[PDB]
Amino acid sequence: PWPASLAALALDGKLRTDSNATAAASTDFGNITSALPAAVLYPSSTADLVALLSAANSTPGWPYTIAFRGRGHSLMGQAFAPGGVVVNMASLGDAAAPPRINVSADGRYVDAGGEQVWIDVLRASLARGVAPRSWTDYLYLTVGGTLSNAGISGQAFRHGPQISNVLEMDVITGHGEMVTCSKQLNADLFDAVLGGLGQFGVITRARIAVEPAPARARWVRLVYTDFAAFSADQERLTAPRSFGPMSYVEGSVFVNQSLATDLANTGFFTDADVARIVALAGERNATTVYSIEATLNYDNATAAAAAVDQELASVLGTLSYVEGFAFQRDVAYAAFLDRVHGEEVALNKLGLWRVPHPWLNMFVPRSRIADFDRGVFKGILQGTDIVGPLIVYPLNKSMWDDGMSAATPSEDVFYAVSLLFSSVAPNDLARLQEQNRRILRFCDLAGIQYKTYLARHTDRSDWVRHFGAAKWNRFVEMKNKYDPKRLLSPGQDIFN
Ligand SMILES: *[C]C1=C([C])[C]=C2N=[C@@]3(C(=[C])[C]/[C]=N/C4=C5[N][C]=NC5=N[C]=N4)C(=O)[N]C(=O)N=C3N([C][C]([O])[C]([O])[C]([O])[C]OP([O])(=O)OP([O])(=O)O[C][C]3O[C](N4[C]=NC5=C4N=[C]N=C5[N])[C]([O])[C]3[O])C2=[C]1
Ligand SMILES: *[C@@H]1O[C@H](CO)[C@@H](O[C@@H]2O[C@H](CO)[C@@H](O)[C@H](O)[C@H]2NC(C)=O)[C@H](O)[C@H]1NC(C)=O
Ligand SMILES: *[C@@H]1O[C@H](CO)[C@@H](O[C@H]2O[C@H](CO)[C@@H](O)[C@H](O)[C@H]2NC(C)=O)[C@H](O)[C@H]1NC(C)=O
Ligand SMILES: *[C@H]1O[C@H](CO)[C@@H](O[C@@H]2O[C@H](CO)[C@@H](O)[C@H](O)[C@H]2NC(C)=O)[C@H](O)[C@H]1NC(C)=O
Ligand SMILES: *[C@@H]1O[C@H](CO)[C@@H](O)[C@H](O)[C@H]1NC(C)=O
Ligand SMILES: *[C@H]1O[C@H](CO)[C@@H](O)[C@H](O)[C@H]1NC(C)=O
Repeated sequence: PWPASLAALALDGKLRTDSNATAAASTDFGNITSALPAAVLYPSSTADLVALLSAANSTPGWPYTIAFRGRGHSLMGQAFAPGGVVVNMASLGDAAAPPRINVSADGRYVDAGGEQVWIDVLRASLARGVAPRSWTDYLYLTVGGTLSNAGISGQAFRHGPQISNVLEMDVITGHGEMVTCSKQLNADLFDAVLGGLGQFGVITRARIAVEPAPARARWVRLVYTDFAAFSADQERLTAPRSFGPMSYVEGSVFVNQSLATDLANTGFFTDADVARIVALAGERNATTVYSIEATLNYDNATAAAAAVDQELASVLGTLSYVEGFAFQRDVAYAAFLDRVHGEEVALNKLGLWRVPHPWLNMFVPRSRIADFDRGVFKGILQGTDIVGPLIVYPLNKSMWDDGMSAATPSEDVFYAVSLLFSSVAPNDLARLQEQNRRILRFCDLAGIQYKTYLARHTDRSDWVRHFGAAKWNRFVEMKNKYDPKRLLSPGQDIFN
């Protein structure tokens, strides 16, 4: 038997079983794994989500796992529901009204539906002169999706990840109950869901912190051939003072074998800049080149320009990049934030965007980053042609709430390391997959206490080590409380 509300969804054509629907929700950005669901839900309101979850919660023996598809940027099927039901979250925002993004009257925050993509949260905020403080490198991701992970970019060192910039949320648990939570209300759910990997319920609304919107961003890249100087400078720029003046700080690694090509593909350096950097590497006999990427946000004041120059000159004076290797660009704030969109459009036309992405994302404690550099950037990765950015930058643990579900190293400073490999060449995917296991194996043998991010483990003992035994027990407790049937986001392979 079907509950009245569940059957109603079928009549209205919200529950689709046709191969067209199920196929679209069977693949993700990773383009490595795939799994067909039994059906796809195209909800028009949060009421439809309650109906589905209430049904599953009340129906004994309910055999349908449920996942919430934001924009499917998952890499290894985290948004699939094998033989289950996939919720097409975007459907919540098709109705021209009411709005799914509402900037508060006082301009202190912005309410956004869990299905909304950050690029739109940004446009709706800028219209009101404000903007979120913490981002992801790419804006075409959903609010609920990044919040289910962490959401990190070059601003996290001073504002923490996106999960540290949420005032409250509306969540529908695995029991089908609508609950509003925050640090002062149903905190248990609030903490569990943030970085919760969609295991406790679906986020329908998230209240995101905002700050006055800067007009422009002075964007710079500094070049190094010495990793010690590179990492020391990133740490200096992101160290607590209160923080330095930089609004964003990330870094990049360029292996020698594909140096000229990777520098050109940054979309930042001119061919003249590239030639100078390639010559520098040859002079130093470097097998790797490093670049710090940073910005300084500022407004359209009359003195702003001159002030930014002074501020930058001052900051750069405290650094140790190679003399004369500082490169600047000045752009509108929104242009900087949406910089990766340009990369997608480009690569997609060449058929180089929708290809396998055996990405490796991890947090490495500061005390072992130099060892990681030697073993990976100067070791394992040498002798290969790399297409895709190799991003590395420090984060401050003080901005992360360990009470939340996100797991991080124990050190005060740890690095986000994102090796965004693209299997652009033919079946070059097997090589890349084996290479990532080799990197992980190298870290295990060297005793590096890293934490994987954006990855799902197919073995229980691995998830326990990921969270940590005590934190794991907590995760399980919260699981037996909000989704005892183990139906939500089975693609994480945690309880499924
Ligand atoms: C695809 C992608 C891209 C493209 C990007 C990104 N980004 C990031 C990273 C990793 C990095 C990268 N970078 C880059 C760069 N730079 C320069 N250049 C370049 N290129 C490229 N790239 C950032 O930045 N950061 C971070 O943190 N991250 C990221 N990412 C990742 C993301 O975030 C993820 O994927 C998430 O997931 C989100 O997404 P979405 O789509 O939204 O979602 P999905 O997949 O669909 O799903 C997931 C999960 O969750 C859950 N859910 C959803 N929704 C919801 C939920 N729950 C609850 N509630 C709600 N609402 C599901 O179920 C699953 O499980 C990237 C990517
Ligand atoms: C320039 O750098 C290269 C690579 O870092 C150096 O070549 C390595 O030299 C060591 C010691 O002789 C060998 O064990 C490696 O096998 C060499 N690299 C490879 C794999 O080709 C080179 O010595 C440096 N130039 C000098 C002499 O200063
Ligand atoms: C960096 O990579 C290049 C390959 O792009 C290496 O190749 C250079 O040296 C080779 C050995 O003598 C020559 O056969 C190549 O023609 C020459 N190519 C270049 C860069 O012009 C280079 O040796 C590598 N350097 C290091 C430090 O490993
Ligand atoms: C942001 O504010 C708008 C305006 O109040 C909200 O719109 C209401 O949405 C509910 C259901 O979500 C409807 O029942 C009301 O009729 C809507 N109000 C109007 C225009 O009559 C919206 O839900 C809020 N969303 C956010 C960003 O949290
Ligand atoms: C990978 O993407 C290609 C191109 O869109 C598609 O034909 C193929 O089915 C995808 N494979 C997986 C595992 O999703
Ligand atoms: C400041 O002026 C610039 C250039 O005219 C414009 O792009 C920007 O949006 C303005 N900022 C404000 C006050 O919205």
